[PDB]
Amino acid sequence: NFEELNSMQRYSQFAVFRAIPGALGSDRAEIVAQAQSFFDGLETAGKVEVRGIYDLAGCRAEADFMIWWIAEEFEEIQAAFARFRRETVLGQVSEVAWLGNSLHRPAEFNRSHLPSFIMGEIPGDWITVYPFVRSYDWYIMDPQKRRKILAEHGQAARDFPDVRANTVPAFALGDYEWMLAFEAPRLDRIVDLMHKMRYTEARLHVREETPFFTGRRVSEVSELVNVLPG
Amino acid sequence: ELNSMQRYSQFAVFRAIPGALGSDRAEIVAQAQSFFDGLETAGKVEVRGIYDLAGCRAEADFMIWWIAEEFEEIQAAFARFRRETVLGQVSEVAWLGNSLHRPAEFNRSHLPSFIMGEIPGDWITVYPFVRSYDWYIMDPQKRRKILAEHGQAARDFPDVRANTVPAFALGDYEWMLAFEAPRLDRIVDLMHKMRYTEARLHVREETPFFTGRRVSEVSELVNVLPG
Amino acid sequence: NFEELNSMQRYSQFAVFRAIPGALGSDRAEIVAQAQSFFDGLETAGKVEVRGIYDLAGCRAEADFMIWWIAEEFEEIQAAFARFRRETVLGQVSEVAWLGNSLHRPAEFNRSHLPSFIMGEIPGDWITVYPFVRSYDWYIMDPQKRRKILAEHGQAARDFPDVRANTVPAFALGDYEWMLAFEAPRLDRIVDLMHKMRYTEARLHVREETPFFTGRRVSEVSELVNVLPG
Amino acid sequence: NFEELNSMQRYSQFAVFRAIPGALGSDRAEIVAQAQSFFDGLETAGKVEVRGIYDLAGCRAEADFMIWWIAEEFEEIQAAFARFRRETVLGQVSEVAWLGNSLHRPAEFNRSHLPSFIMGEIPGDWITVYPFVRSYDWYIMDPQKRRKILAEHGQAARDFPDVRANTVPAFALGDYEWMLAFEAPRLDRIVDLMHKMRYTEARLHVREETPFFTGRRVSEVSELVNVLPG
Amino acid sequence: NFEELNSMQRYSQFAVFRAIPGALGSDRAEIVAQAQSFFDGLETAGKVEVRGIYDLAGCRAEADFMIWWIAEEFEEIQAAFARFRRETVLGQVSEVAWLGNSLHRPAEFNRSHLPSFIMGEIPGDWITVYPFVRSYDWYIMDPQKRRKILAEHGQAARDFPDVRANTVPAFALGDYEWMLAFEAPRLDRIVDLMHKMRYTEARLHVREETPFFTGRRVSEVSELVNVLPG
Ligand code: FEC
Ligand code: FEC
Ligand code: FEC
Ligand code: FEC
Ligand code: FEC
Repeated sequence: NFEELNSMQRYSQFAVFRAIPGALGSDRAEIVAQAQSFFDGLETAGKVEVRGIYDLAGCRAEADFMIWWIAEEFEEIQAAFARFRRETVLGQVSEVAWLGNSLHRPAEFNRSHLPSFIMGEIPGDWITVYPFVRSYDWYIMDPQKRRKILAEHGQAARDFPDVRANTVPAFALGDYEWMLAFEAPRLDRIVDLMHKMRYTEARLHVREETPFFTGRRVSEVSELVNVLPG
Repeated sequence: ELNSMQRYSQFAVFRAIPGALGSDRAEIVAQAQSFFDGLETAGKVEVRGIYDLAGCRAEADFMIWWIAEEFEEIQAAFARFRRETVLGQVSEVAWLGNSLHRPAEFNRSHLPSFIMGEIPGDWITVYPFVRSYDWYIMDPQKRRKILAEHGQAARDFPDVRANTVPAFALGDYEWMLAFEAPRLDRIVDLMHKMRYTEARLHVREETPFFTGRRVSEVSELVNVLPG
Repeated sequence: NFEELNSMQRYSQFAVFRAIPGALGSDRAEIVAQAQSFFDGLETAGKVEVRGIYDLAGCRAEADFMIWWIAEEFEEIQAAFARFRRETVLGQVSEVAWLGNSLHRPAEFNRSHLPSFIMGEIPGDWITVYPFVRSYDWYIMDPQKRRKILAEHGQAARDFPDVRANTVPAFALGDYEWMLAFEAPRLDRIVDLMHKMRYTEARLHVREETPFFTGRRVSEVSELVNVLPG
Repeated sequence: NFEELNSMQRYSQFAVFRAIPGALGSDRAEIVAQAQSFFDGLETAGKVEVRGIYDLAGCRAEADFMIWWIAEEFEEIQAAFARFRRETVLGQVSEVAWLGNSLHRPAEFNRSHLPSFIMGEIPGDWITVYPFVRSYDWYIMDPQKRRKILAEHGQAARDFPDVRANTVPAFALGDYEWMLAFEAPRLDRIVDLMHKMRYTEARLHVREETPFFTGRRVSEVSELVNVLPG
Repeated sequence: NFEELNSMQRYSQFAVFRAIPGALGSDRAEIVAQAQSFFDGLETAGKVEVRGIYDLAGCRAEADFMIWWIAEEFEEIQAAFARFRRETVLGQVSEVAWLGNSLHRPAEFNRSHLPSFIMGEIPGDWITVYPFVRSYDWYIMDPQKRRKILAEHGQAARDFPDVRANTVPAFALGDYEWMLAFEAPRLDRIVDLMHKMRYTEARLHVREETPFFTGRRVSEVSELVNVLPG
């Protein structure tokens, strides 16, 4: 129920990796098998929830893929992250490019606004993830003005019920105030959402929102491993 | 009327690794041409040009502009270029400029030169764009008037073809721009003249720029490189 | 005791390191032995006090661990820092990511505001460290007004007495004005403090506050070295 | 009026290079000879004119030397630049640090303002080169107001007839709007000119003007190559 | 007023280097003797005056030591800087991190304000060096208002006569407008001067003032060399 989801403690991490040319090679059948064994086991221990593994090929220089994983305790993401890097070839041959950490919290004025992953909704086939930093004046602004700006913001999104939002505090978990993730069945709906949301007063209260990471949720880690540069 | 076309457009900018190509490039070239010839036959990814960027900027050397109906088709081609060709193996990705063609806000005959199927220019400049935060909540007929005046400022440059394409959430930018022309100086002069527009008061970012010359085949580009 | 505490000379440095991929390897026993013998040697010399060694796993690309050490004279930190880099393999196989240097001073208006490390408090199990730079107008502002803004800033932290603050001048010891460290028993307390502190007039007088370094205090250097990426 | 000189087509490129420590060694006589041959070859083909080679030792980190060369067609500079890198050991043992490209055009108002290199003046013994970006409002501003401002700007340079300006459009040849190069017999004259030009209304209409490259024109390649780190 | 010291021509460079890990090793006595011979050779040549060599250990990532040297002609510094890098093993195993160049000039209003090094003062045991860039409106402000702001700025330092100032033009000698160095018997007085100088109206007319380089003047090259990482 809706207090329970608001009260829930869940850290969420987007871990973006870059491939190291030369490191992976071209014989990957066992690398694939080992990495799926690693995640299947994660799934079985029941502490870290891998919401998706995303192929970011062609999104940006210096990034190749992303793991989205979630846990009640940050220490459990730290452990999974450390093990991935140490106990799988995939993690050994990849560089950490960027880490987006966040912690679920009740929204300020609308307690029915909850991240897709907290709602337990099926993850979308396509995602864009990016951090966010608000104006300096945003939180100390008169609350009723912020409230109406956020209301208008939400109404501007109503044309996109198929795009699921995740707006999550990120204070002191890195350099940002929020971790944003939008999930959708087609990437053009994510592009068009971002374009439409420019038409809102809330854009007057924005300081940072890059880097973006956009890509395709793989059905299984084979699809990712097999595309990476060797 | 309504040109249907959904198209994604990517500018993939690569940096040559000094000392990686060396002097025996003929197998590298032949392998690279076979990759590109193979893309043409599959018929999903159209390569509008390969560009020599030599001398434009440090840390960039060449650029691939290819276009497809689904972004996953460009991901596969881009991944395949880097994975299965030595040319892709001995280069570094410097920058990726991604976009998705959409209709213009006000004037529905404003269409990118590649969507129109027009001949690619001998010379190209490519760069990203981010408007000021106040731009899209501006009164709509004001923004319409500004964009129309901005368009008029280019009438002396019919030989420069424009490509202004949404890039929201495909990277760090809002628009992907490419101007194609038969001579580089027409591009320099167009950008200079377009500064004399009210639209310039509503800009936040427009770098990095990539400017260079369209080559006829891979051989022409690869023989230029420092390797 | 507040006058002696306010008049004391103490430099504080946060030395943030990253591990060089491929440098540590599997045989790490001499490295740990040599490492703790370095830190034991520091404690017996009695000059440089290690408040904590912290594992920053999961926090950000390009940083893996942090040392927090304190000394009456900066040249003693210089000597300890250089010795770590020069005479330990752990320091030899690590890259310096960032240094946050500071010198304790009395606060401007409230002289009972003192860093936890100066108060001799037990360090917290979790930490976040970040530099701070005020707006150009902050110091030349009317003192009554800056004083009232700072008192409201302090009151906004009223529900986080378990989060211990260290706000320490950093002028001319790097690119910053202040070095901040917040110490707590659980990470979520740190995140929520930062979130609530956004609702303050002080936020209209801020220029820079990144990068952030967040992680967990380890009980000894053994626990750190065996967690690091290989 | 200067109608022919205003109408000529000339691209101008500043190619800045960084020496790779350890790459040259100390047996440089043949590296020099090969480099001299390459510049000999460019004179002979008559398409690319080298106005100067500059020793930038001590100006800034990560640059060591610069070539200023000029051609009617950009592709002639492209070919010669690429050939320097690909077909001489000096270019092979150097990294490109930064490129500043430009294309001469008539001035907006004072058509007697023409680059030193376009006028055919002897190149100065000392040079400073930097790119330039005007404020967003500069070109859409009322022409009468921009004309007044540029008139005051030219007048502020009245005491420096010995410092020769090259103010050359750079739109779409890079990240900048103008390429600036100031040539003089003495470096102090350039420092003093730059200082004096801060006293102009035009400074209220500036957005970017770094990096700077300042250095000493050499007589021949041997003078530069013998300076470089081995 | 101080006409001859105000009239004289001196270029001043701060040359900051970072050690290259792995390069120096543990065999250093002959590296030191050679470097001392190179510095002896400079003093006997009588053109380049080394005011100090500074241990920067622990100040910031990617910097380790600094040379401060001074000469009537900038090509003399260029030659010494290049000879250091090319012909001493210490120069060869070091990377240039940052260069801060400047040219002495008379102050705008107070001709009794002169750099410590121009006045022939013994160098301080501790230094902080940093570049500076004023606001775009600073130089075109009414001169009587800028004069008053600078006089109040000077008065704010009245309590720190022990911290000696060098405020030197840097236009066209890099990316900045001024090169600042503050030298003192004690580091803590430098920190406190910087803090106190925030309480000035001049602070409303600042654009840039980083990177900072802070450290201790060594008596002998051996003192520096023996602390660097191997
Ligand atoms: C996209 C996008 C961005 C980033 C780009 C931009 O700046 O526009 C974006 C930015 C943010 C940011 C920060 C916050 C954090 C709160 C703050 O104080 O900023 C943030 C927070 C909220 N958003 Fe937001 N958003 N957002 C959607 C998409 C985007 N949103 C869609 C879609 C919906 C609608 C679907 C849903 O509610 O789940 C939606 C609604 C809300 C609500 C609920 C509003 C209401 O009361 O109606 C809250 C709270
Ligand atoms: C160059 C250049 C830039 C970037 C530099 C600058 O800011 O000046 C530049 C920037 C943009 C940007 C963003 C947009 C996207 C819409 C927005 O809301 O920004 C953007 C959009 C439009 N542009 Fe634009 N431009 N632009 C041309 C060149 C440049 N344009 C030339 C040439 C023509 C002439 C027509 C053609 O040949 O296609 C032209 C016309 C249009 C029209 C059609 C307007 C009309 O006539 O009603 C639309 C829509
Ligand atoms: C968190 C955080 C930041 C950075 C983020 C932000 O800007 O909100 C933050 C920023 C700063 C900065 C700079 C300064 C330095 C003085 C200045 O002129 O900025 C700075 C200085 C002070 N803080 Fe501060 N803080 N701060 C706390 C947490 C944060 N603080 C908590 C908790 C408490 C309460 C507990 C305690 O005093 O120990 C607290 C109180 C004070 C007091 C005492 C106030 C009083 O008289 O009531 C002074 C002085
Ligand atoms: C130095 C310096 C800078 C960069 C730093 C700053 O912004 O102060 C500097 C910046 C620029 C820039 C961009 C432009 C390009 C036009 C624009 O629209 O900005 C630019 C353009 C002009 N400048 Fe300029 N300058 N500048 C000189 C030095 C500097 N100038 C000296 C010397 C002379 C005088 C000698 C000569 O005519 O050749 C001089 C004169 C002119 C004239 C002719 C004006 C006149 O005399 O009526 C034009 C046009
Ligand atoms: C520290 C510090 C900074 C940088 C931080 C800040 O912005 O406060 C700092 C910044 C600058 C900068 C640029 C300039 C260059 C001129 C300009 O137009 O900015 C610059 C120039 C001057 N400073 Fe300055 N300073 N400064 C001192 C310390 C600092 N100063 C101390 C100490 C004294 C006093 C001792 C002395 O005269 O040498 C002192 C005084 C002067 C005078 C003499 C003023 C007078 O009484 O008429 C001039 C001229």
